[PDB]
Amino acid sequence: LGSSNDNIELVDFQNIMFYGDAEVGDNQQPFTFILDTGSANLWVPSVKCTTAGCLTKHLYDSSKSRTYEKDGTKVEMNYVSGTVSGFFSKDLVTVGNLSLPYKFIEVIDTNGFEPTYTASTFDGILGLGWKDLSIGSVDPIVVELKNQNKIENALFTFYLPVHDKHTGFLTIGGIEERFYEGPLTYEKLNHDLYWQITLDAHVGNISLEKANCIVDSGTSAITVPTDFLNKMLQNLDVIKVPFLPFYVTLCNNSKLPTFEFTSENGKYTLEPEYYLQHIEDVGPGLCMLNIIGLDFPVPTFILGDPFMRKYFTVFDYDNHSVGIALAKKNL
Ligand SMILES: Cc1cccc(C)c1OCC(=O)N[C@@H](Cc1ccccc1)[C@@H](O)C[C@H](CC(C)C)NC(=O)c1cccc(N)c1
Repeated sequence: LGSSNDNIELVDFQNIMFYGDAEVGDNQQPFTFILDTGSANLWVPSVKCTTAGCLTKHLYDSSKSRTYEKDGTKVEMNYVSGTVSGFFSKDLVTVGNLSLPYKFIEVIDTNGFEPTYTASTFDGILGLGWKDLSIGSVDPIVVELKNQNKIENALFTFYLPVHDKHTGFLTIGGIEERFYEGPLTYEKLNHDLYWQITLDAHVGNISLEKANCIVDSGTSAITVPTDFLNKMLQNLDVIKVPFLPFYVTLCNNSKLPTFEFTSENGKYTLEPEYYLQHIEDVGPGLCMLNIIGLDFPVPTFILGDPFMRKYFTVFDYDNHSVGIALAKKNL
C-alpha cells in the first residue's frame, strides 16, 4: 500500500499530557480523548450526565444519531486513576478519516473520577490495548478497521508531540518513516493484554533481569518498582517530598543516571534530559523527576509518555509485537 494511513493529530499540554479527537454518531459529535495504550474501552459522557465533572464537557446525545443502537448493559469503569460509570451503547465512531460501528461506554456518573475529571480538558478516554484488556470483550478499533478492510495493517503508531517543538500523530494502518530515524526494532508482546514486552532494566549498577515493561501512552511518568527505585536513590542527590510521590533534584545534578532497557534486539535508554521536568524552577534549577515508584505482582516498569516522547513506537496486532525507534526531533 503506497502509504494510506489514518493520521490523528495529537495536541500537547506542557509536555505533561497530550490529547486527540474522535467523533461519535452518524452526525459525528466531537470529543477530546486521552488515547490510551493502557486500557481497552472507549467512553464518552452522556447528555444524561449531571455530575459536576460533566458540566464543562462535550456530551453525547444518542438521540441525534440515526446509527445509534441501544445496548444498556451497566458498566462501571475502574482505572487506577478513578471510576466512571454508565452503560453500553453502539453507534458510529469516527477516528481521523475512518468510521466504523462501535460499542462504547456512555458515562452518566463521574463522581468516582472527581475532582480529577472536573480539572481535566479531555472528554473521555479511547483505549488502544488488546481485546482481553477490555470490559465487554470489545474488539480493538484498529483490529476492526482491518477486518473491514478500511486499513492496510492491524497496527497503529505514536509520534508524541514535543512541547514548543512539534505536533504528534497517532497513525492507524501503517508505518511512516517521516516519524523515526535509525532502525525500528521489534520486541514481542509477552501477552495479548497490555502492550507489554520483556526487557532487562538497568540503572547504574542495579539491574532487574527480564522486567515486564508496559508501553503506555496513557501514563505521564516512567514508573519503577519501589525496591529498585530505593537502591538507585541511595546517595543520588535526589530528594523525596514525603507522602507525595514527588522527587526533586537540581537540574544539573551530575549523579543522575540513564535508564537502560535491553533485549537481544535493541537497547533503549532514557537520559536525564528525558525524565527531568521543571528546568529553571523555584529558586535555582529545581527539577522534578517524572518518575514514580509503583509495584505490580511481578516487577514492572510502565514506559509512559517520557519514554514515548523520545521513542517512536509501533503497535502491531498482526505480529503481536511493539516496534521501537528513535523519534525524529522534528517534522
Ligand atoms: C497518569 C499517570 C501518571 C503516573 C502513573 C500512572 C499509572 C498514570 O496513569 C493512570 C491511569 O489510570 N492510566 C490509565 C488510563 C487513564 C489515564 C487518565 C485518566 C484515567 C485513566 C491506563 O493508562 C493505565 C491503567 C493502569 C495499568 C497500567 C496498571 N489502566 C487501568 O486502570 C485500566 C486498564 C484496563 C481496564 C480498566 N478497567 C482499567
